[PDB]
Order: sequence, then structure tokens, then C-alpha cells
Amino acid sequence: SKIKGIPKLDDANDAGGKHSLECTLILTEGDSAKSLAVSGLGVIGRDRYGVFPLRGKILNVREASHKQIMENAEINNIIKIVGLQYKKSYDDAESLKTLRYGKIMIMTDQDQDGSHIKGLLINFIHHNWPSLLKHGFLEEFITPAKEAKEYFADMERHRILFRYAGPEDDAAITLAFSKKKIDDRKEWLTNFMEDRRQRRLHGTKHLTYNDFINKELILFSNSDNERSIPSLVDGFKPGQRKVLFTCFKRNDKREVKVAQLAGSVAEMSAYHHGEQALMMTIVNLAQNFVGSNNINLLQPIGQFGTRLHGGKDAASPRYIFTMLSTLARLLFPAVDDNLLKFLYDDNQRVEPEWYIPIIPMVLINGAEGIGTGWACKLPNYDAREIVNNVRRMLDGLDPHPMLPNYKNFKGTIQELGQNQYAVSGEIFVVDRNTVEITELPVRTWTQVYKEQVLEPMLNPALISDYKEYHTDTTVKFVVKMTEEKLAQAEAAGLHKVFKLQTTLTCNSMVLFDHMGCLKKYETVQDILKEFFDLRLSYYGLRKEWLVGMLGAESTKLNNQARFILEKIQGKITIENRSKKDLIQMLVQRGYESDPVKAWKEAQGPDFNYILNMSLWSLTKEKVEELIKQRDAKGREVNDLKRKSPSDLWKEDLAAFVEELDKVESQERED
Amino acid sequence: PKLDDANDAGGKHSLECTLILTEGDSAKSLAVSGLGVIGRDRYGVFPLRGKILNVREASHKQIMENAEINNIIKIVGLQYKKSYDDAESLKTLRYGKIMIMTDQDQDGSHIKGLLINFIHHNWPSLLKHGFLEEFITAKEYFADMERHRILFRYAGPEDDAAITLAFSKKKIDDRKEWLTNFMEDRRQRRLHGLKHLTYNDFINKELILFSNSDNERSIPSLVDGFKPGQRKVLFTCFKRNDKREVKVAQLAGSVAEMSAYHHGEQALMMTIVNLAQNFVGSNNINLLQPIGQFGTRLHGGKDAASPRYIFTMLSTLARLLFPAVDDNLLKFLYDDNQRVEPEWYIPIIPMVLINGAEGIGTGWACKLPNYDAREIVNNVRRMLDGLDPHPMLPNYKNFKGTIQELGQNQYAVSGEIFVVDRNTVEITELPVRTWTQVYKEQVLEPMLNGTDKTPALISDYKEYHTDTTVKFVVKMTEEKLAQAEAAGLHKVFKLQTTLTCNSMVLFDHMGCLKKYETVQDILKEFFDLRLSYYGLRKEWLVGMLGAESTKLNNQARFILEKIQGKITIENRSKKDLIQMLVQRGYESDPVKAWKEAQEGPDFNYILNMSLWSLTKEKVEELIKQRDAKGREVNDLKRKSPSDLWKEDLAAFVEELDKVESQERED
DNA sequence: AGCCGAGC
DNA sequence: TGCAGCTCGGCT
DNA sequence: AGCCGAGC
DNA sequence: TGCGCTCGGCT
Ligand SMILES: [Mg+2]
Ligand SMILES: [Mg+2]
Ligand SMILES: [Mg+2]
Ligand SMILES: [Mg+2]
Ligand SMILES: [Mg+2]
Ligand SMILES: [Mg+2]
Ligand SMILES: [Mg+2]
Repeated sequence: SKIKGIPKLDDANDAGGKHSLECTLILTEGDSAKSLAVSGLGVIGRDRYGVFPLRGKILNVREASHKQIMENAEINNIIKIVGLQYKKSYDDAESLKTLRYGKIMIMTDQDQDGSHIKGLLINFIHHNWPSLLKHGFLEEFITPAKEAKEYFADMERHRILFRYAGPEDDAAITLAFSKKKIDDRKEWLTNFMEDRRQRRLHGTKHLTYNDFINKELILFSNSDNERSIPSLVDGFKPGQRKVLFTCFKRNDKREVKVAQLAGSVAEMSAYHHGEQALMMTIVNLAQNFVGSNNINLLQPIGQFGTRLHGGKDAASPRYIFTMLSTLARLLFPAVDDNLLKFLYDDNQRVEPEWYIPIIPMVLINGAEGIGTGWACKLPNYDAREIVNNVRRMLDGLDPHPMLPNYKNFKGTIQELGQNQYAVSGEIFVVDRNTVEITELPVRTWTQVYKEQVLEPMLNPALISDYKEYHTDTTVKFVVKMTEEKLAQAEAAGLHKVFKLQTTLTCNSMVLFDHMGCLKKYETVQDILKEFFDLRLSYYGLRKEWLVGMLGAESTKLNNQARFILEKIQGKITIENRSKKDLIQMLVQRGYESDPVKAWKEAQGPDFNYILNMSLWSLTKEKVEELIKQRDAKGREVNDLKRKSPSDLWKEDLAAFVEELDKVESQERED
Repeated sequence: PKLDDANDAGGKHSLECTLILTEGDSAKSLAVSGLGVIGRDRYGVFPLRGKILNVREASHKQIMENAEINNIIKIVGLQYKKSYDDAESLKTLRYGKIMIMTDQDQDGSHIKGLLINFIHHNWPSLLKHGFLEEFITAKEYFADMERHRILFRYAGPEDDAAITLAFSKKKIDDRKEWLTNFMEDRRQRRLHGLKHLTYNDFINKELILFSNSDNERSIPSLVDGFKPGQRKVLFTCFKRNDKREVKVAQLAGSVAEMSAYHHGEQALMMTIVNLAQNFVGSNNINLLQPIGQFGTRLHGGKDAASPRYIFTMLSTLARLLFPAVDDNLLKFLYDDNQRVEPEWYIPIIPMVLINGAEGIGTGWACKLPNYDAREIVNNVRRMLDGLDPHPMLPNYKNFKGTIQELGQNQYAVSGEIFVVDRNTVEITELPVRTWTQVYKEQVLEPMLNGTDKTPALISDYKEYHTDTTVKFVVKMTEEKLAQAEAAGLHKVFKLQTTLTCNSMVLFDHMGCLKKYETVQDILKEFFDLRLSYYGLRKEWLVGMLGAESTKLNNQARFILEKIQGKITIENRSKKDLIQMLVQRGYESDPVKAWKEAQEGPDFNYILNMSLWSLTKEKVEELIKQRDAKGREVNDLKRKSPSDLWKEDLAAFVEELDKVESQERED
């Protein structure tokens, strides 16, 4: 038997023949990996080794629908290539005679996503053909052109065999991949995180499924949470944070192609993932249609998608441009960078563990994410309302309760109970034959509403016709129907009949807290308070830092001024002096080694800050100017010392709100 | 499928329906946006991928198999060979007119032209009715519809002749004359000054801009061997001055931004890959390093990995071949107030000969084989001695075969095959541009297996290739081998190809398209231009160094007058200080003055000096520098343009020796 | 017939 | 150059 | 049966 | 993340 219509397959010469069971099918992570495999195999390896590329994550078949399984091209391909049959037991050696390959060798990256693909493959075989696992059917090929041919030359040293040892293996695979084991996964990972937290306060040819799951796969499951579940502190996941770190570092004054920003992100922040994901991340950060970001930190310069299709209509990343919103540094003040813990990716200083915005951005833009064991969902909240609650809390008052609020949404959001809301579009009777629809509940996209609600109504039919007068950012359907049917529709709820009400429930506000511990939050009030205490504490740190730095700068200017004054008075001379004598003399005269440099180190004597000044410095205008700068620096440190951390916070909030007013006014004009 | 059929298309209102053919899917979208909801009844929208098949002389199989043209036919409701003279015929159409919507640019005009060509060839009768129109360049464009809609008009036989001029494979010589007239006429005005549309006017006033623009991007300059895209790539690499490798995809984005490259980035990335390739048959000297899988001789480079995952940077040879100092002599172009790449670089040897400049434009094409870098350097040295250059044969780096002149601009290129024993031959080289996998599939496989139309010649063969070498061991019967020898082993095994170079067409340094009969002619024209630029370089250096000398002299003078108390600046006002410097005869910034001439008194170069400048060691350092620079002016003055060139040649060869030996060791 | 390569 | 299979949990 | 989005 | 055409000279 041969294999007809599977173009990406490189079948082993002996596959499906007398030597079937001695043949190996190598499944690879992507087409590029397939090429490496083909190269390492050479012409000789072409006999007993087949190679077939997987796109990426494969169907989790354990509880997938029959339809999804039967229609999955990749899984059907694997079945055809190997000669598998659903429902068959491969206990005998007799039963094995019907397979074209005797084993499958998984060849993925040696990273967490690689492991996930191995697990999904294991899950597929375990679910459908557990009998196979008892014959050592699954293997893997581990890696760290020429290197490829060397890896395969030493094929055996890179080859690990999966081993079934008993029901612990079944339990482990089920734990990782069963839809019924979510709770178990939470516990599984809770122990892992705590166990790892502890260790951090201090310091086989045959791999069993149980060990693969509990020692290798769990690493993917944890990293999945770490990349998918936002920080409470800045509302970001790491990818998004790398994006912002990069934009800040680049500090572009004009628009930049999304694809080049992405390239720049990969370079500057050690982002190690595919560029599709990064470009989508960037597009998502920029979106500003109703139901997306309340405050987009990046500007959508071009088509970044619309409410018509929920943003799915974004032009491609090569044809669109972005840059920071003017609001971005107001929300994430540069001076505060000095207080952050910047991470290192192999001797590169990359993004911080978190930013510390002036308001809880995790509330502003709807922190959302799906991990393993947990997911997070938060609705959007109003920026000004949040600003007002911070002010209240700064005055020791109580923060008012907050309802979700979506920028430019014209509809209604009503609290039903704790974390439960009814979100309603807008519909009104124009005359006895006409209703008009002018808003859709949040996250209901215009085209989707048209197709799933109006079309079915039109074609037992309920309406006679409808017409559209949407703009890019607004919704307007005019619907005609018979008096009788309108009266009936109207008798029942109009909002009900036209499906203009949806429920929003938020019982999974799961976030990483400031220590990087996964935590469940019951109310946004709890989130606000925890943010508030950390942020207030950080304004305290900002003040100490600024007092120290401005103080060093003041001392620096004092010494520079003193030197200039003495120079122009004859009190000191440097002309034709040795460098040694010059240093020695400055010491003896009590000049101080670079105060700013000394202060940074604190977190021989150095007089460069004085001697690097230009000859221009000795001139009238510059002497006066230096004196003014010295005095202003003195007043600056003094004024700062008098202020409270609360005052600084309030200054930032006012600066932010003023620009938010300007920015949002300009958007309504535009 | 990608089609958005007009509601009324097919019905009684067919002939009142317009099919909008757009340039690419993105454009389609902006058409659907600008169209609905009312527009949806009488307008269809379908996207073309890009350039369409030229059907005029395409084979029947090619036409019949073209998905795009079949889709158009079905959508419109067209039928081959059906005349459309009357009104009884026009009834079978699903759309009454086609509206072409392309970029307002030269490639857009080419697509317009190819669509026209399509209709004119198959249904000229449809053109007499006014079937084709165009939309000139969103919901606002469509509201102002008629002001953007232009209709093509058939006017007479001169319309036929123009479409045929442009698109018939039989009218090449005519296109040459066509374009020659155009280039000459535009060259004339360059010295002086500056709704319906006939097909003759479209072709002769619009399409011809694509045809000329096609030559300017496809046919290299004699001066540097580059086309403009390649040149933009080197310009950007030189400006970036990368010391570590950069992703190709990112370099491309960078080139688009820094050099105003206005095309899809796919083409750009392939250009970059092409510049870095270093397998046998590609570049004798790759100016970019292929860090990663840039392709091999196994598949003639088609096996390169995605630009997303490969890296590059300048070869160390790049700035030896294109010295930075010469940047000062070039003419940099402007694209909307941004200074971008020069009209040409001026390398130290004729790079056009080294890496085998080739391209296909309209009317003409260019093909040059590779020539040996050292032979060229030697010939340059000979011409500097006043001697004639020796004739040169094409030469491909690392190629182990032979290239022998057969006639003028015609060569036999032969691989290597040797009889080992009476059953065995060994093949250790394939002719230049014969790729290993292709040779295996089209020559050895058929020899082993036979075909429907040929017998088997060999009994077996084994491969012992490395990534850069070829080794086939072939088994045959004594009888078969004897036959093959008798017929010529190289001939039988397809190890000889012909290389014919009668289309050495280049732009000269004035920007005029020229045909060169011999490479010696290219070498000579290059030589005169490069020699005179070494003249310009020397003039430039004497000036620049002179100014730097005067500069240091003034700085040194001021520092000495200061540490001697002959001059004080302490607490003097700016005005009094400047006025004073003038009166002591200090010179306004000489270097800035010099760059100014090349196309209030400024003493910042003195007063911006740091206070350190007044100290002992610094006074001594400044004096040495002044004196050294004075000697520099004189050292350079003693050098002729030809001396300068010879230093460059020497520095280049030294690094070339080092680079190529490193390559053999790896 | 199809390569070569800068474009769509 | 425009695509879009899948995972993972909560929610509908 | 399918969205949300950072991943393959 | 990978992935059919033009134009001219020639094989
Ligand atoms: Mg990976
Ligand atoms: Mg969001
Ligand atoms: Mg264009
Ligand atoms: Mg070449
Ligand atoms: Mg699900
Ligand atoms: Mg062309
Ligand atoms: Mg042809």
C-alpha cells in the first residue's frame, strides 16, 4: 500500500510493505522542522523513516465532537499514513500486521509548546488506541543543516522512548487533557507553583507518560498561565509588556509599520515566539472600536479592524502603522522606570516584571486570557470614574462601586448582582410598521447580528424587510414589519425579541499579584484596593528616588558653579597643569567626585563632570546661566521634599485627565 | 469564490452591470466598502492577483489552465470565438462592461494593458462597443463616480497596432524603437522643460511609462552593476553599518524606510537573498553575508529558508569595493525631501562584470556571466600602466569545469566526468547553473529507468555530494560505457552547455541604455570613469584635509595663547569674545566653511573644546594632532589618483585572499 | 520548455 | 500577499 | 456549538 | 506561517 493525496508526506520507502513495523513515522513541528529531518536522513534513511509535518497544536480528541474529529484533516492524514483504524485493538502481533509504520517519532522544538504538541499526540494515541502504547509505539527525537546530519548520525543518543508503566500513566494523561479534570489541573498547578516558590527560597532512555506529564508538560501548562493571564499591577501579559517596553525605548515621533515594530520588539525585548502572534498582539493593543480598548496605548494608523467584524477585518501588518498614544507615558511615567525590576534574557536587559501605571489599567481595557486550569476575564471600566475613586481613596474616603463601562457604547449596562450584568443595545418604535436599532450590546458585531438575527427573522418569518445605515463606528438598522407582528414583538420585550440583551458574568477575575502569585479576585473593588496600596507605596519610592537624584544633581551643579566662579576670579588655574596635579589639587580644595555618579553607584575621584565642560562655560552669559540652573535645582529638590506621595499622584492624575480630555475630543471631531 | 457578484448580474439588467476587476484583494475591499449598499445591485467586484497571462501568443494549454482568466470568463459570461457584433450576441453576457481598478502607478498600468490585451485578442468586437473602462484614484470616490470613471475608446486601426506593439511576442524590435524614441525625447525635455481614452493614447502615453520604468529597474548600471532596488539595499546597509547580523525581513523593512523603496517586500527580500548567495554559479563576490540557509547549488537557491528566519550583514569586502570616502563624490537622489540612494556607487573594479549582472525589461534584456575578480584587478593594474587589458573569459568562483571560447560572446561550459573502470564513471562537476537535484531528476533518473521515449543507459548511480560539491558514481555495462565514450562522455551525460552573451545591455554613467559588444568595452568605459573619480577623490581629500589642518592650527593657537595668558575668555561676553577672536585673526570654522563652499564668524570649534584642553597632556596631544594632520595633507598631496587606486586594489586583494581562505577552511 | 529576477 | 487548523476555561 | 487571544 | 503571471534572450 502507498499513499496518494498527502503532498507534505515523505513516505518511508519500506512503509506499508513487509518491513512496515520496522518503519518510523517522524511527525515534526512545522514544515521547517520537516526539512531538517529530511536533510539529516539523507538518501539512506529514506528507507525506514517517513516524515510528515504538523501545523502546530493538534485537535484534543478526548472529548471533541464526532464531527470535529471526522473533519480534522491532520488527524485523518496521520491515520491514513500509519494505517490506523478507529475501534481496533492492537494487542496481538497479528493485529499489528495492518499498520504501515511500527512507531511514531515526535520531533518538536525542545520548548514548552513543543511539549504541548507531544502531549496532544500522546493524548490522541492514548484515547483511541491505548493498546498501542503498550507496544512502545511512541518515541521522540530531542534536539539542543550540518547539525541536523550529525543529530541523525548519532540518532540513538537523541532518541527517547515513551513507556507505559501502569494506571498512573492513564491518570496523568487524563489529568492533562480531559475537559472533566479542570479542578484537578488547578490543584496540580497550585502545588507546582508553591513547590517551585519553596525551592526558590533556597536551591533514562525510557520516559514514562506519568513523568512526561508531571515533569515536562506541566512546564508548558505553567508557562501558558504566565503568558496568558494578566498582571494585576499593569494589566499586561509579558508579550504586551515587551511591546510597550520596546515602544518606550524606541520613542518614535512618527508612525511605524507594525511588522517593523514587531521585528524591533523581537530584537529589543527577547520575544521568542512566532511573528504572527506578536503582530496580532500589536494590532489588539491599538484597537479602538466600541467593545475593544477604553484607552488604546498604541495608535491604529490604518485599518486595524472595526465593530462591523469585531476587528477581524484588520488590514495586514505590512500595510498598517502605529505609534504610542500621547496618553501612554502619562499613564506609565518615565521617572517610574527607575523603580522597576528589569528582567534579563541572557545578558540582555529586557522588559520589567511589571510597569506601575498611575491607574489600574487592568480595569481599563478588559484584561482577558485563557491559560491551563484558570482563565481571566474582566470587563472594561471608565477611566475618569477610576481616577475619581483613586482621588477619593487618597482623601481617605470610600471608593464608590463601579459598573463596567465601554467607551462610546450608547447602550445600557445594569448590575443584576455581584459580577452579573445585563448589557442592552438600543431599539425604538418609529411608527406602527417600523422599529429602528441604533446600538448593539457590547461585543455583538454588526455583521454577525445581521446574519444571525435579522436574516433569520426575514427568512416563521417575523419581519418584512430591513435596511442598513451603519457607519464604520455606529450601528443603524431600520426594520419593517406588519402592525400585528410589531404589536406582538412589542408585547413581548422588543429587546428580547431582537436579541439586544446579553448577560455579562465575571466570576473568574484571576490575575498575577505583585509578587507573581496567581490569585482569584472576588470584586473589582478588591483589585482597586490592592492596586492602590502598591501604587501609593511606589509614589513613596518615587519621592525618595527623586530627592536623592535631584540632590546629587544639585551637589553636582554646586561644584560646577564653584569651579567656574573660582576660575573666572583667578582663585584656581588649570592651564598647563598635569592631570595628576589637577586631580590632587581639586581633591585638596574639597571638590567632590561626580555626585550623581556616586549616588547611582550607591543604589579614584572623578572630576570629568567639571573638566568636560566647554570653554564657553567661562563666558559671561554661561556663568550667569550656570548659576540660575544651580539655584533652580536647589529649589526643585526643596519643593519636592515638601510634597507628599499623594500630591505627586494627584499631579499625574490631573496631567493625565487633561490630555485624555484633549485626545477624546479630537477623536469625536475626527 | 473571491467573487462578489452583482445582484442583477445574469438577469435582464445584465448589460447595465459593471464588473470591477481590482488589483489584489485589498483593493477589492475598498471597492466593496465604497460600493454598498446601493452599489451592490449593478456592480460586481473581483480581484486579480497581479500581472495577468499575456494570451496573445500563449499556448492553448496555458490559456485553458489559467484559473484567473477562466474565472473572469465565467463571471462575465464570455465565450471563445463568439463574435459580439449585434445586439442578439450581447444578450449572453452577465455584465455589460468591465471596470479596471488598479494602482495609479506603472505596474497598475501594466495590468490595465494586459486586460485590454486579453479582450482585444479574443473579442475585438467587444472593444468597438466600449466594453472596457477604468476607475482612477473611498466611499467618497464612488459618490464622485463619474469624475473618476474613464472609458476606453476604440478609434481605428492605429488602436490595433498599438496594443499589438505592446503585447505581441513578434514586436520586440518595434518596442526597442518605440522605447528608443521615448528615451531620446524625454532626454530632450530633461534639458529644456516638462472622459475618453483611445487605446493608442493609453499605450503611447501611459503603458510606455511602465515599459520604460521596467527597464530602469530590471537593467543594471555599468558603473556599479546594481539595479535601483539592489542599490537601495547596499545604501541602507552602509547607513545602518551593522556590526552584528540582522534578520533579512527586518533589514528589508529598514530598506523600505531609509531608502524610499515603494514595492512589495517579497521582491525586496528575494533581492536581499540574491545579494548574499555564494554557491557555485551565483555571486563571485557576495556583498552580503548569508548567515543561515540562503540556498545551495542543490536547488539553485530555491531551497533558501524564509527571510523571517535568516540573517545577513555586509561582507568585509563591501566597503573595500565601495570606499566610504567616495560617498562624498556621489549624487544622492531625493524621494519627497528624503535623501535616499545615489544614482550609482563607483566601486574600485567593475562589479557589473564580477557577479554577472542580468535582467529582463521591455524591449531589451541584459545578461553578463561572472568574471574573475583577480583577473579584473590585474587588467585594471595593466591599464593604469598604460597597457592594453588582456581578453577575459567568463570565470565562476569554485567552478571546477572548463569554459572555452567557441566564437565571439559564445562559450562551451563543461563539467567533469572521468572513466574509473570499465563499469564505472564518476561525475565531479556539473556545468555552471546546472543544479544537482535537477541534474539527478532530468538526466540520471531517466538514464537509469528509461522513459517512454528513451532507453536506459546506466545500471546504477550513487550520490556523494556535500553542500557545495558534486559527486555521482555511475555504473554501466562495458558495452554501454564503450558506446557513451564513442559518442562523447560529456555530450551523453549532458555536461556541456552553451553560454551566449549577445545581449550585454546596460545603462551607462549618463543613464543611457547601451549595448556593449565586448566585456573589454565595458571594462574600458568603467576604467575612464573610475580613474577620473580618483581624481575627484584627491581634490576632495586635499580640500577636506586642508580645512582640518587649518582647523587644528587655530585650535592649537588658541590653546597656546590661553595657557600663556596672551588671551583670556574668563567672564567676557559672547559678543566681546567673538569680536576679539576676529581681531586676533582667528579663522571662522574652516571645515564648515569648506563644506559650505562645496555647493557670522563661527568659533564654536574652539570654544566647544573642554576645559581638559587646557591641561598639560592635552596641550601636547593637540600639538601632535595638528602636526600629524599637516603631514597627512602632504602625504596625500604626494599621491596620484593612480596611487590611491593602487592602495585600494591592494587592500582589497589582501582581504579577498583572507576571506576566500577562511571560506575553504569552513 | 523553461530559466533568469524584480515586479504585481 | 490574505489566509486561518488547533489549545486552553468560562460562559452562553 | 463558538467567542475571547497568545500561542503552535 | 508558507505559499501564477511579465518581459527578452537563449537553451
Ligand atoms: Mg518553538
Ligand atoms: Mg481588550
Ligand atoms: Mg502598485
Ligand atoms: Mg547573478
Ligand atoms: Mg471549548
Ligand atoms: Mg515586464
Ligand atoms: Mg517566453
